[PDB]
Amino acid sequence: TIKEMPQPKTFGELKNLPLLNTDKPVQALMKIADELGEIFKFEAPGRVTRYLSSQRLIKEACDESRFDKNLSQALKFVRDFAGDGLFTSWTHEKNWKKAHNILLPSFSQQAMKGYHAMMVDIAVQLVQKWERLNADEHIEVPEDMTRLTLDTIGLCGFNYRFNSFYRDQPHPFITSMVRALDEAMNKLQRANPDDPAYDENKRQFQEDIKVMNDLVDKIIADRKASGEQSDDLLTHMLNGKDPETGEPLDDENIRYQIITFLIAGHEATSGLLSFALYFLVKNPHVLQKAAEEAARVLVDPVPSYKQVKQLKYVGMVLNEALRLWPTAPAFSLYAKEDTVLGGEYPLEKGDELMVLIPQLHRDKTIWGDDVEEFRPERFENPSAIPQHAFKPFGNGQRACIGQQFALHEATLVLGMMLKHFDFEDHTNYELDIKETLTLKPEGFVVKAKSKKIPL
Ligand code: HEM
Repeated sequence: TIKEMPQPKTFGELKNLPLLNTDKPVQALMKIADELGEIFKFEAPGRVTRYLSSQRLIKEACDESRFDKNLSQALKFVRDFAGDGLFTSWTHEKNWKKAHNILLPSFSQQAMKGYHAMMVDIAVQLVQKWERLNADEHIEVPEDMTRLTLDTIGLCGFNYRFNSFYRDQPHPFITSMVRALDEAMNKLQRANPDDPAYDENKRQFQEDIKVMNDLVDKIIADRKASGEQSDDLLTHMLNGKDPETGEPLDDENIRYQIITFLIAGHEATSGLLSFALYFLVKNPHVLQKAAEEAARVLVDPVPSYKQVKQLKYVGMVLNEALRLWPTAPAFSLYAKEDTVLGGEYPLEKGDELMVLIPQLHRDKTIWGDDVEEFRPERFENPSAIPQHAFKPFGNGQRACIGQQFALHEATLVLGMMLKHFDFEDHTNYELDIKETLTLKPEGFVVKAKSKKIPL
């Protein structure tokens, strides 16, 4: 029963483009998704995209023999500074498989034991910052969670300390980075390269890239000159060789990997932590369950790797937050060959499909009718969840390599926050989701009363 594909209103040669001409594109798309259903054709002047929203179709899109990772327009733009790092390479580019094969064992759950001490370091700095606040001062959740993630990836990545908790103005690198990312997203909604985009922006963009390249390159050069063997990712990349080709990574790719770990990892992981706290503070009974587990398990001044794995309920909290608002809301796919989706919608070779994750997670057919409710218990038995119903980390060989890293950190940090402080939503915050490459709660502020437990 092949059905015709819907489409929202168009604007001449500008097509549906104006439809997403807003500061909250993904959220608008979810709205359109509600109206048009599990699949719609979004057309732009010289680009076509089909957005999927149902587990029915998406489980078919996740068939790797039929569809493969497509570099969306945004990724192409991000490639200007992330080059051929894992995130912005095609599956068929030689450096994708090389870096993938080498980095894989370094991102396993087992490998987290080696990064744990470095994760604890930045975690304790966050707790102490909060411990030292004068009672009357509040906390800027997204802002602190961001400082937490940048520093953790910097330390675990290339053993470099950005020291974000010692300054107002971030390290110039981070500034150039957020700015480059910002610009990258701006080109996406550019009317044309001279509206607004002018030589001034392009100049700035090229300067930011220099700042990032200079720092990373130097660090890479120094490491191989000194010959230092730390437990960071840079060490693994300098001493690794692809089992297949027998080749090591080039210094430039290595640099791109490091930049990739930062741009791809920080915003999403900080967003995750913000939403989880948001939901916890809005659902007292859940917070009470989590705080008790945390106090019950984290019996030492500093969390051990083993202990973090015993925080079962906190894990459920993170997953449920990931269900409701996946911080990386979408990923693109293209058809390797002509085919039909759900035996209804015909697809041609190279057609792009954009998976709308937030909509996938709201599929009443899989999640029941209480999809908008925050209930961690629904992940009590993950094995009861259908395949391809929960995809916050992408699909297949192209899924987030930093998944275990993200979850281990988020679980460590949340556990420590719930153990040392009681949180107060003193302003009865109303959720405003800011969108960049990721999703994050804009302006979320809270107040934390310490339980005076030592670190
Ligand atoms: C909780 C936070 C995170 C979320 C929600 C998330 C989500 C995702 C998603 C959806 C993808 C696939 C994108 C696509 O198919 O186009 C992805 C890819 C990737 N992520 Fe994450 N991510 C998170 C944290 C991290 C962290 C901390 C790192 C860095 C260490 C990271 C590194 C990567 C890389 C390098 C890839 C590409 C892997 C490959 O294609 O070989 N992510 N992530």
